[PDB]
Amino acid sequence: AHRLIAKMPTIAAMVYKYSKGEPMMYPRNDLNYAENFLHMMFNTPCETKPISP
Amino acid sequence: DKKAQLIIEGSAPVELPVLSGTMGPDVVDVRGLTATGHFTFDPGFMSTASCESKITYIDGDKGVLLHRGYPIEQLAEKSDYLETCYLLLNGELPTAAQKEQFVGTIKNHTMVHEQLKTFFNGFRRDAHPMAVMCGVIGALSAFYHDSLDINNPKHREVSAHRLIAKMPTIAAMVYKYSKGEPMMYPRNDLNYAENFLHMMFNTPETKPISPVLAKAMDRIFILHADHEQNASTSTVRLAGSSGANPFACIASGIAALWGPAHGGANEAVLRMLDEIGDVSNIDKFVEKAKDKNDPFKLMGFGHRVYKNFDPRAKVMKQTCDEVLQELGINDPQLELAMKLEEIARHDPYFVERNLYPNVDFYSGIILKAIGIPTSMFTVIFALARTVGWISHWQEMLSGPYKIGRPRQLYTGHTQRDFTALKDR
Amino acid sequence: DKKAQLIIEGSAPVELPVLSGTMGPDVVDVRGLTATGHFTFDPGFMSTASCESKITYIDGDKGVLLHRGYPIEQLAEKSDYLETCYLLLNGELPTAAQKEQFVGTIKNHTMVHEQLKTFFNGFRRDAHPMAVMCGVIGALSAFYHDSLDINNPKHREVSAHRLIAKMPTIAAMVYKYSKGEPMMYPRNDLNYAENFLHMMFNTPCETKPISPVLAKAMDRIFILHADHEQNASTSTVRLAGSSGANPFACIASGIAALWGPAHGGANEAVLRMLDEIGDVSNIDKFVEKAKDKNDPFKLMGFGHRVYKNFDPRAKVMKQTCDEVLQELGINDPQLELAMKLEEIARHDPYFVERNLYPNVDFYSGIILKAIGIPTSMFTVIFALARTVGWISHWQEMLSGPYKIGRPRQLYTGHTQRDFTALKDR
Repeated sequence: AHRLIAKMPTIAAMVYKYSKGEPMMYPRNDLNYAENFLHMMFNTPCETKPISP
Repeated sequence: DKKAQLIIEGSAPVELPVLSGTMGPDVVDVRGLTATGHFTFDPGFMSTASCESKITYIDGDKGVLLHRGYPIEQLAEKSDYLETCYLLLNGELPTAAQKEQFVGTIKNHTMVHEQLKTFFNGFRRDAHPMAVMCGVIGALSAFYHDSLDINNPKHREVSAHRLIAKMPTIAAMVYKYSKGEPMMYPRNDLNYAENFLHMMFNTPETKPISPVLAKAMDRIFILHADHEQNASTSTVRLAGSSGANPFACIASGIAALWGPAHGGANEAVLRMLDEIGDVSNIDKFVEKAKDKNDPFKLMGFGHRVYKNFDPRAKVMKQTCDEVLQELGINDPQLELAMKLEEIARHDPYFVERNLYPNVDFYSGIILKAIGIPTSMFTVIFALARTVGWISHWQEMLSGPYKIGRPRQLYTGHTQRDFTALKDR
Repeated sequence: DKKAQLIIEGSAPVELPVLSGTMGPDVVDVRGLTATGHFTFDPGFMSTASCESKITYIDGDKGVLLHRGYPIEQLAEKSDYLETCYLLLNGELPTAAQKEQFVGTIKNHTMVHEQLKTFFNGFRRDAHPMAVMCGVIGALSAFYHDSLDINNPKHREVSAHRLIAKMPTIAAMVYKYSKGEPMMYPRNDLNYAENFLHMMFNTPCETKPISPVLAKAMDRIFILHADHEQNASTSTVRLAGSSGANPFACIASGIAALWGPAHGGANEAVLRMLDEIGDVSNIDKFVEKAKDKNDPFKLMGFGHRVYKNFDPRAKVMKQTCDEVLQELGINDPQLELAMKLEEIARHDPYFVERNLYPNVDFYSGIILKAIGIPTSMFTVIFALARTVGWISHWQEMLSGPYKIGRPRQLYTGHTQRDFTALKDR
């Protein structure tokens, strides 16, 4: 259950980043669940800017 | 207004309309010739005007090169590469608003589609950078083609932006690949030149870029932005006239530029310095050059167009001296080069022959000094010229063009029947 | 022998040497113009002769197209593609010995370097075949460059062979890739055309034999597209090559140019016409729709801008089409439609009098479709055939004394003006 709840966001992000043809992003332990998701979704290794609360 | 009578001696006289321009020479309209049953003969098109243009004007005798009316030396001294890009594309210099928006868009398109990474894996790491470029950006066609309406100016505009933005990223990938180092991504907090140098030399330690080197690079880009009609530029136009995809046309341009005759001066001047080897035997090779009988001649001295002086030369000298001020001329080949320069400038033979150290000599030295290998020199050229090519393509298409079928002079055999295997 | 006086009105008269050729019109040497401070003006170079050539001669008015003196119809009727390749490259037809050796070499170079397979994986499978070709053979440069001495005729020769041999294999790989099928290798026991069709349609699942009718039809299609004098693509190859550029790169430039709808999209156009018709039932509808001057609809693949009266290739192409459809048996309603449209066009007074005859492009489009090639590939087949022409024209100019082409322009832009700084705008 933990594995699923934890990985699903990372995978969902990978799908989006893949469709776009952008490089896939890794998670960050210093961001909460929602923040992390949005980071993995829209941020890049180009510029890692902070997420709107 | 004016007319020109052509009397062929065999045929009757024909009226050819002579057209003038904003500046430069007048031109004689020869489109009527095929009607009278003749062609003009022009190996290399050296006396034939392909088109109307209002992008870049050149007058070698006077030492004049100007983009949209602005002299190259002024742009190089004052503006930056992206401002010059805007000028070449849009026809006037930008406002702060126009500039902001343009730079923004260019920064938006800088990242390259991850699929392309696997493309490079189809090359040998020792493969020629220009071959890699020719292939890679030739393949970009496949990625930006389905939407692309060649006749829609919005599509032309976005295609130009895409090219200007991606070319540095790709050029960097070529270098990083040849080295066997991991390929670097762009950074929105760095300017064009800075970004290029970052992608080139930094790794996943990310140390800051020298403003001196960055500025020098930017100037090099400005000074190679466009150079009127030439092998590559005209190849882009000729290919493009069929209604061909822009990226493909640029790939044609790179193929043409790769040719040693078109873009290998930077390499040539370095091979000269290799041939010299040591400072100790500079005089030896100076006399060897001066010897009419000896195939040796100095490279990067004088110019076939800008006979008296190249307006870019001064600015390039400044930049070279400024770069070597920071780096220190550690290399003995660089030391050799600056001595050769000293000699050439303060020597009566070279002075009287108008054999001044040119843009290619200085730029070769700079690029080498700041760490670019000779193999890449032509890729840096291509990088800078891209904006010129696409600007000329944009102009051609924005006007009312025509496919473009060059004629020939037939000197082969007369019509003959098929000689059976027995006769041969 | 002859001279031509050019009077500019603004300037004093100038003497231009008028040069003649083995056949065709005379030419007026304008290289002296830049000395007098003028240029010629020629959008599209339609009245400007780029060079001397002895490869292909054309006279549209007379319906004449001949390679090395040999008419296209004779070559198409008698010789094969590789014999025609030898002709275009070497200047005369081969002996049995010369032929044997040439075919042998071509068969030696047919296999492609395994590294290139991974190149295709950098494309989308739905990507345009011509884009893929432009990229792939553009990358070949990297593989055959280090040895390659552009000035050495042996290197030129082997480069030409490599190209003529590999292009089919590559073209096949493009198709097999788009489909998502496994890419096929060549076979030394099959002739050029046979081999191509094998690589195209056969699988490692079942390697069944190739129709001699289809193979022969394909071969003739190749012959009839081998070279066509100076044109967008051919001249692009020459212009690029003039800088001393790698041959493979120059061919890549040619493919880029040919891709242009204007240069090489007639085969596609004629098919789009048949799509627009749709059914046989409404042929008459679209016939009148075409005849309507006011209506943007016009028939595609009928008549020709050069070969106004007749195309010498048309007859042989008709023969080939009828022969192919004899074997396959017009299963497709679009093919049925096409042959009816042909019947009409030929036996109709309007089209007869307008010289709107079914042309090489119409017939070849139908054939290629009938034998299974998708419309996307049509231009790749063109490129395949033309490769030999391009490299022959490249070989010719390089073998001659050449000067880096640097055309001129007519400046109609701003006049010298100072740089206004960013804060003054």
